[PDB]
Amino acid sequence: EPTPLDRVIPAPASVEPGGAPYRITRGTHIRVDDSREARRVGDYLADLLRPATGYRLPVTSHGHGGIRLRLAEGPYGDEGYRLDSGREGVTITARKAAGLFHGVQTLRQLLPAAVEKDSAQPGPWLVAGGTIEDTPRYAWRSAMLDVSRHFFSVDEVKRYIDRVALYKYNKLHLHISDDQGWRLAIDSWPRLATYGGSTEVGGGPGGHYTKADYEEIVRYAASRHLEVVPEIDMPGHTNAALASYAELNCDGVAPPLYTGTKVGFSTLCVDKDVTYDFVDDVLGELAALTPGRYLHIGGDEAHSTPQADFVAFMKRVQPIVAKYGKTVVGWHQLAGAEPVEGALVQYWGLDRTSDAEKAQVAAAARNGTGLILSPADRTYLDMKYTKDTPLGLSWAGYVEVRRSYDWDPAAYLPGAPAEAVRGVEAPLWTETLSDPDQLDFMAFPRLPGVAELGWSPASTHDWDTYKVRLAGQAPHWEAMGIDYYRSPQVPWT
Repeated sequence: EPTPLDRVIPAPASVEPGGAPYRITRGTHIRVDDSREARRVGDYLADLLRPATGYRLPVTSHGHGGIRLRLAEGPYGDEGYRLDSGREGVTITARKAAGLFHGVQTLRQLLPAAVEKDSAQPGPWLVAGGTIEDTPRYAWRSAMLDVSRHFFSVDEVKRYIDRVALYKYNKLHLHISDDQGWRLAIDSWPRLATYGGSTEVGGGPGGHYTKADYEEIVRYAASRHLEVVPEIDMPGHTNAALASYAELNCDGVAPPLYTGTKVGFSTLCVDKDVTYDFVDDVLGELAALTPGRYLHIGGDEAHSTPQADFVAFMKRVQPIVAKYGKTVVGWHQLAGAEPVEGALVQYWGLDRTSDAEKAQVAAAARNGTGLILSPADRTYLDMKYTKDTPLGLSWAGYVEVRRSYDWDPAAYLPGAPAEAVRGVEAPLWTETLSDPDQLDFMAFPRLPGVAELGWSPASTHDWDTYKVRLAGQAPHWEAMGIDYYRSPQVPWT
């Protein structure tokens, strides 16, 4: 029996099951349009299927049937697709390559779990019959990775990119500086990466990306249809920079490198002009490496920080983003600091966040500031599932699988108009996480849920049926080598 057509995450916008399934066989081919955009997705698909099927699966621009990837006019937008499956073949149609790529991600979930293995497996290889028509609810569907607290290599970042690409995320937010590390070479301030990147939480060896390493991350991300959104957090969470350049400190003394896990103690010197020269330089070199539309300038503070100083810092820094041709993104503290036109704010509050803090973000939303939702008690993937989780944190409460999923972005933040909501983000902080398996353990199984909230229509939202689709992913995760938390709330087979 093929996996039912609707058993995919994100839930597709429209699923119409019917007819006989397609059978992938030794004669199956991949037919693409005659072009580069085209062959690239076809070659990606072949690379996914050839190992486990053992079939040749040539990519061509001729031949009836097989798996057809077609670019055509239709109601697909920039990211959407239609997927038709029947005895004669499977056709994925889209307007753009991203749409074809998203359709491929659906197709792999429709196939048996064994398709993800790296050597030949027995068939059969059925794709349920019918039609999926699918376009995203929100344009902002992002995953963050903190490479500051613990450092992850280029290859490890590539591996994470491959995890989030499964679920049709379209942005990768890279938290590339914090108190415990600075992870990008800045030629004008070379000690940042070399000294400020020398360690990490726990005092081990750190690391940093050369400019070439960063561009490679960006290129790989783009090949998986992820726009990279880099963050340089400021004015707070700057100890690594402050430790590298004595002159950045209000007292002229470089603090020691920090290898603990406390937050809120560090700040750039808001009243020294060298601070703005530093910010201008860093964001300039970062913008030149960033083909995407956004720079995330953070917006964490120190406990010390007077609101007046935070406001002045942000009034001066935001224009620098536009100077280099990019759009501002900031954590929701920015909502109290006059966000410039077109800035986005990322809301990380929790239920126990004060009514007044909630209303100030809502007020900004009513004034045209777009909102990215990533509540710390909903989509922070570093939050423990329960009191017994060995890694992660619990400052925002425990966050089991249902809580993470069961909400509606459009009816979430009191006071905020639904049309301000741009999408959602699932941040993975790494105070407690030092290896890729640990990232997987805390990312799965919640990561697909947040993807669903970004992509799927509200009409498909339902925990009791979602949890059955999520349990259906586990055999795939097992074949792919993805560690995960076997939540007792999910009905694993």
